[PDB]
Amino acid sequence: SYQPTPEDKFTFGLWTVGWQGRDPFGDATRGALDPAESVRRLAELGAHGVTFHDDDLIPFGATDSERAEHIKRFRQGLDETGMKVPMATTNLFTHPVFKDGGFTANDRDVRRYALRKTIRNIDLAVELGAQTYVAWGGREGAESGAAKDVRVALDRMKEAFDLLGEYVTSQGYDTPFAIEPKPNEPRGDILLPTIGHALAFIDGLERPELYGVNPEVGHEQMAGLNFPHGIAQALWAGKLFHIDLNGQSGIKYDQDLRFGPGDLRAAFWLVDLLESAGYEGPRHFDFKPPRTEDFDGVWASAAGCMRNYLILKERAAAFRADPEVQEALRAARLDELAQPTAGDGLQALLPDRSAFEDFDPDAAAARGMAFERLDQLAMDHLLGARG
Amino acid sequence: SYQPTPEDKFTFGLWTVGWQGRDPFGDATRGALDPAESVRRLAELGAHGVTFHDDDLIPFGATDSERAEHIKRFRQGLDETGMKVPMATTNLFTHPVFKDGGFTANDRDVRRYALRKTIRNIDLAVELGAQTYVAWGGREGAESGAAKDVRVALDRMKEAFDLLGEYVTSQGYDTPFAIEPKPNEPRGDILLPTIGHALAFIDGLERPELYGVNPEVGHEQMAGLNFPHGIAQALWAGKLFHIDLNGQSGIKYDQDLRFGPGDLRAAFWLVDLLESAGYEGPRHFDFKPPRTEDFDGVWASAAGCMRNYLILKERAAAFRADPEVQEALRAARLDELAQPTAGDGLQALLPDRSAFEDFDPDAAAARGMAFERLDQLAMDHLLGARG
Amino acid sequence: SYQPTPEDKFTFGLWTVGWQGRDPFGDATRGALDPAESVRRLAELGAHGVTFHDDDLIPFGATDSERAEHIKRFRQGLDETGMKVPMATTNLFTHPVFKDGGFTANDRDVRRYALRKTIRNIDLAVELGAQTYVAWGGREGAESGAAKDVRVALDRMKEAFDLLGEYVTSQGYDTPFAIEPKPNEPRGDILLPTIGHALAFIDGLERPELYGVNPEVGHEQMAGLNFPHGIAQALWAGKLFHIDLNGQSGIKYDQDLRFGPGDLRAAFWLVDLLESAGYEGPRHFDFKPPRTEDFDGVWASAAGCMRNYLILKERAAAFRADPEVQEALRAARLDELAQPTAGDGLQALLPDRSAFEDFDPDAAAARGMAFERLDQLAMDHLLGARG
Amino acid sequence: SYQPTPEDKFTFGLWTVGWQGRDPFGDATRGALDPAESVRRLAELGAHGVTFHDDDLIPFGATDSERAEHIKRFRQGLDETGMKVPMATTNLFTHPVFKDGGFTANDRDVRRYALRKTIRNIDLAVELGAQTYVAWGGREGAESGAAKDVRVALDRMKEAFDLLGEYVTSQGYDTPFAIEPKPNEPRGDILLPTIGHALAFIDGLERPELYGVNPEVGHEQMAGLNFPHGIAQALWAGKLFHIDLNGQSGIKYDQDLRFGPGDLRAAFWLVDLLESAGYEGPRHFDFKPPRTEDFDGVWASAAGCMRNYLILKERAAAFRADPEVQEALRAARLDELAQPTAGDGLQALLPDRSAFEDFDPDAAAARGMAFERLDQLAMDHLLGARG
Ligand SMILES: [Co+2]
Ligand SMILES: [Co+2]
Ligand SMILES: [Co+2]
Ligand SMILES: [Co+2]
Ligand SMILES: [Co+2]
Ligand SMILES: [Co+2]
Ligand SMILES: [Co+2]
Ligand SMILES: [Co+2]
Repeated sequence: SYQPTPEDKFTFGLWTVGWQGRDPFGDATRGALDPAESVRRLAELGAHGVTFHDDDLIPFGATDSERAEHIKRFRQGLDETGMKVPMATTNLFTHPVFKDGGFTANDRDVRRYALRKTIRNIDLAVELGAQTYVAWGGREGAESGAAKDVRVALDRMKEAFDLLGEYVTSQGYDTPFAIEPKPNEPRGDILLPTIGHALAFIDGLERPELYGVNPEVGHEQMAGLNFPHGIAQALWAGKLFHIDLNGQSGIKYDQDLRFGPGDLRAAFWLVDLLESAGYEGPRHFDFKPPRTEDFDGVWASAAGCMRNYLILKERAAAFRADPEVQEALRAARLDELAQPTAGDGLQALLPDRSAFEDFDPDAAAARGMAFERLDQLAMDHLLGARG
Repeated sequence: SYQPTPEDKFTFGLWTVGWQGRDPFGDATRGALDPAESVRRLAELGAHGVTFHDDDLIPFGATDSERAEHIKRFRQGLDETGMKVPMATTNLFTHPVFKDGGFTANDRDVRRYALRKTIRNIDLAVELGAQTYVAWGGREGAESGAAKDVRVALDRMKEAFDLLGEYVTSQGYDTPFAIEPKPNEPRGDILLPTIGHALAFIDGLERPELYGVNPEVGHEQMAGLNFPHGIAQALWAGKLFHIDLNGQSGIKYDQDLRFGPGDLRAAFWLVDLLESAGYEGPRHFDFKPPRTEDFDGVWASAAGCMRNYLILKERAAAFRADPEVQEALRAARLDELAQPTAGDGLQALLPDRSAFEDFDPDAAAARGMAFERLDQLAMDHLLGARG
Repeated sequence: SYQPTPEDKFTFGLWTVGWQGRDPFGDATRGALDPAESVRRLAELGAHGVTFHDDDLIPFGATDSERAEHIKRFRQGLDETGMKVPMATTNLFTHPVFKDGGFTANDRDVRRYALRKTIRNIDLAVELGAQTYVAWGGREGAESGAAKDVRVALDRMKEAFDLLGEYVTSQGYDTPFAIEPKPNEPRGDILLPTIGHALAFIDGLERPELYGVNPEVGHEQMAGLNFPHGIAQALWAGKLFHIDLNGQSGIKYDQDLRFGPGDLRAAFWLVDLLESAGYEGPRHFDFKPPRTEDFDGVWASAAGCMRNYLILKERAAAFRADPEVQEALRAARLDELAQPTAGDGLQALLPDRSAFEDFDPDAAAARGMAFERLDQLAMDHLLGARG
Repeated sequence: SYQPTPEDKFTFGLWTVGWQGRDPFGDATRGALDPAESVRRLAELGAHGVTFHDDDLIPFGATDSERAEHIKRFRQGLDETGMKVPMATTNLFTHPVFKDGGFTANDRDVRRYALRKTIRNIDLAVELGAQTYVAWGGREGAESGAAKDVRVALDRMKEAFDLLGEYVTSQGYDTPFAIEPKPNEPRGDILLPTIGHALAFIDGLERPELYGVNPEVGHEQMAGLNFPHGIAQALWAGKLFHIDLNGQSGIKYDQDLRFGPGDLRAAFWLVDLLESAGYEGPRHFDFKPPRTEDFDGVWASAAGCMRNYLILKERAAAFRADPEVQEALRAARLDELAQPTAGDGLQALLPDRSAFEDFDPDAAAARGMAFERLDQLAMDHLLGARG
């Protein structure tokens, strides 16, 4: 069977299994979960660690006294289970004050508060051992054109991230930032909507090396993009610092279904890619047990996330190890794709008559790519109608 | 009225007004247009210049003799009308040989041919005065997961663009490259699917300064993204080298409707942005007169592209010049957005009790953003129910 | 200018201007509004009437005593302002008990309760003068495949609507039902996702004459469909009993922008259709003032809804009245469209050699449709760059 | 293993395996296939029959002499292989004459010709044994608002279908019509865009019993709708006369991938539904072997279509037969869903205090739906990590 263990690196945010089920058209269907209780239950399921927004662990507005009490109970559970906290993040979207954003809110005082609220949680994150600090600008964006001058908001966004970079370096912390893109929801359009936009923005920061991305399966799919393709680019750039796994059934509201659900073939290609590329970070599940579920359903959903990754991991491996597939990859020229186009150089290429003057485009065009046979072998492997 | 003149910088590709109407489910509805004839007619309409793919001007496979004949007739028309050729591009998608791509085709010999075919047209482009060379990788991508290893294809894509950069510099040409993103069609998923992905990729090239983007209205909208937002980021990065204007009615096949059609409010915000940011490049129309049209319809469609830009330009200007709007912008705090969040610095911000310890989130949250009044003033201006 | 008066038939639901701003990722940004106060403010704005879900007016679970108190205060305000209540609906989506639906919940006791809760509000609706009773099954549907057997769910949906038909007829009420379609959100997929699905379902009810549709601009656009076309099919079938007006910027979460926002050209084509078809029912606005707004913004947004309808109404009338457009419609053969294809009969059509044997498809194909010139005239009229 | 035999009812259209690969941006990648050869190769693969558009079999404009020759060769191949022709359709989209539609073209003579061309192929279809005649109005619709008055277009659509109904009945043919919906492409918006719209339209025809739908997997997904749910509504109405199977990767151009590709979980839920509902018609594959493929790839892709249906059929049966799943269905109350809500009647429901007055919504709300465990079982069965 497929039983997860801490070595598998499966992590969960407190807000995932802890989601009470409030949606835009309805009230909570489940009671609140004590963070300490979630930690112990996730440990029992084979999880590696947990993540949290400051506000999931400490109630907004809690006194320094209550704050210490909450952190103590959480640390107690971490200590008893040996659970890790690989990532932490700030909630800059729930309180009404962040209605127009945090780092790019038109109001300057709100932008200052947002940075302060973030810096306070970075200190806690480091104390708990987090190696990555995520930033999801859920409120950075707009519903109307003139409400937000995007060039100046990008100036404010760069300013905020640069200030965080200075803070972290001045303090000597060993923690990196990962930007989590999302195209829309709750704002009509959110700034840095996809992996590409986030990656481009990072290269304009003062210390680009401190920032990467934390893409989420469902978010890129909300723009109808290919997640494995985007992950490949992030990997090619050396910026996949963390990753959120879940499922999404197409272009609509952010569903956060458990991993495996939604686009199954995309899940398969994603796992094949992560494992083949040797990604070593956490396999974080940012999902929401549907509100139709009670607590037993919550834990079944969480268990399902990990199980599916394990089954997909086995199928991906079987796929790549099969000699019939290696033969099909050669037939489709995946090996030729790895050869430099012009290792001989520009001047040699220009003088090469076989590259143009004597090239026969019709003969070359006649060669079938053999992509369908390869894809069907992949399907067979996924459905276990073969390895 | 709104009569265009060469000063307005409106350009058209030969393939736009020249599109014969062949679509995936039907035959051509119009006869072919001689390039020379298009140039003269567009000049009569007030166009500034024209653009072309090598294959629009010279038939694929034409001998050196026929090639010179075709270029001569075209140059004659340019000379007689004073029309400019600001941009040129290569067709690496029509011939069957490019069925799996040009720069990233699995077959190495095809990749070499693709580079050679491109370099040949760069020479011609420069000769005709083009300042920008566009690259739309319509065939770079895949329909199935294993058919294309994306990390290695990005290696091949980087190799191709680097080789082009070396060519251009070795020759001393004063021409820049602009990558045109598209999410899908004709491939299931195309590499560098959006403005952001293209922008991120560029920063990994050997000479990033030589490359920018040529975004197209309809393409970003195919991913359901906000075009004006994406243009702002490209502008903030200093990479908007050229731009394709057209219309698209949502997430579906690439329609290439005339500019103005499709998302009208987005057209308004795009024009407001281009004009306010002071973009000085061509206003290129990459559109397709619907196949229901005869030649009179073709020219009416082309004229409509320019007219709409002119009307929108006037409304945008009226909008920004209105004192009631300037008042509404102040009410929405667009002025505060331009102020640095922490011009006083990190240390001052950390010691600032009004930024956190004494900040009142409820009072600040109570402040309405006044975004709806502003947006309605914008609507009034667009519909001319005011300036 | 464009001032609304009760004759314009603009209505608003209490939940529109009263939306407190709680979204899936954030707390309420505005305090609650007393139904009585909303009625008085909407009257001042020129609205014709209001609509309500039972739970907007009477708190869920309130005693018969408290219920009467709430109803009394509401009626006092209606009486003092002369405001009408043309439509009412039931909230079968907010309380956790409806997590799997009302009429199609798997649990039989919940389905029974849903019917009883509905019937109680139908009595109230009739008492207040409502002519249409709306049903939006926002919770009817599923997130996973086996959770719902759709054929049997449709049996339960038919049963519920048939029971309602029986009740209404037994009581002798003069009230009709209108189904409001929506493709998804809050459920992964919602049953009767579009206007077409609802129209088809209705013809399988016992008394089809009692039911119609209450389409919503933004809902059909969530499926990327053409709203005006859908409204035309509902008009053609004689089933447009009511309509919800708002705005949507593409395929994503239900935005409920004020009317005019989102797809502006669609809004124009819709107004053109409603006015030319002579739709006499309410122009109901089911929208939500963005949570970035305070109360002044709420009222500004609501006023905007009516203003935009009025401006669009003027431009559509101007467009249709223009002699140049009438000439353009004839050129595009809109008049030939109205002539029966075979008024002469099947037998005559079969014997007609000009319809096949002697028909020249190439000559006929040569005729341009002249659709672009016509659409540009439509654009000129919308932008007021003509009448 | 999973070998198909004629008993499986798999059929293919001549235009599927015969698609030459011409797409909007590229020339044909494969040479044409002789209909006779396709029939023989499909027979060897285990197909049950073939379908055709009139123009696939007989070249547009061919003389009566050439026509008979083409038909003769086709019939020879059918006779020799025992291959059936269950469905036939008319091509009313390729020739320029149909640029504005066939049945709803603005030009009256084109509408007449469209009907005559259809009637001629209906005679041929019946002669060859077809039981269903499909109609895909791919050209019925528009790119702009005033180009088509949708109410009158629907009048023309009804008129055409009614005329066809009259013809079929007058001739005493035993053939039924099936409308194939599609939301867009090649037209900006196509009339009767979804299954629901087509179902509703049918009930307004003179003889509704003669018409049903021929839904296509990829078409409904182009609107982001749930195909299995749509198929359930068509089954519930008794209108699933035929079905097109293929794959689609989201909202974008019509991909026509081989069945199994695209949304795999949907493909499983669809097979589960077709097999459990006892659909007895053809399993028709309307797909296109990617243009990257040569002829070996074409046949591999076609074989894949059937293989995937067979594997999915096995897993769906295994899922339903599993005792653990039957227990899970009972836990989720799928059985309660089948019990009438009010078998006791309206009057009894009204008098029932347990249905309202004494109902406890909080207790009932507390019951978990147990949908996640059930869906995970479904996943385990699909992946073969269980039966
Ligand atoms: Co999410
Ligand atoms: Co996430
Ligand atoms: Co385009
Ligand atoms: Co373009
Ligand atoms: Co809505
Ligand atoms: Co509504
Ligand atoms: Co198709
Ligand atoms: Co089909």
